[PDB]
Amino acid sequence: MKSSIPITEVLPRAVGSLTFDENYNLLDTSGVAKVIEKSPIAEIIRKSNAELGRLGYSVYEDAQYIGHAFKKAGHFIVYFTPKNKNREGVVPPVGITN
Repeated sequence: MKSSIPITEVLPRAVGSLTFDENYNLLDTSGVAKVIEKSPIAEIIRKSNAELGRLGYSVYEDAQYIGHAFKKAGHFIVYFTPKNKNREGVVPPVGITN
């Protein structure tokens, strides 16, 4: 029901974005991600690193916003969406894992 949603959708739908390093160190904080806490996100980023590839796995679900981790160019970025539940007529493929 959550689904790992592609960045092409999550990027524009996001209202906050956290740029982390591969050492799980916070580099940049933008958008609502500034008022959102970073406490448990690093641990979920690594977990999601194994889980996802180019899709956004929800790492931080709050009553206000929901953050999704993405594998970026040599870095990890978490895009926070305002519980975006509108216009979900797009399905993300489970992956070509064969």
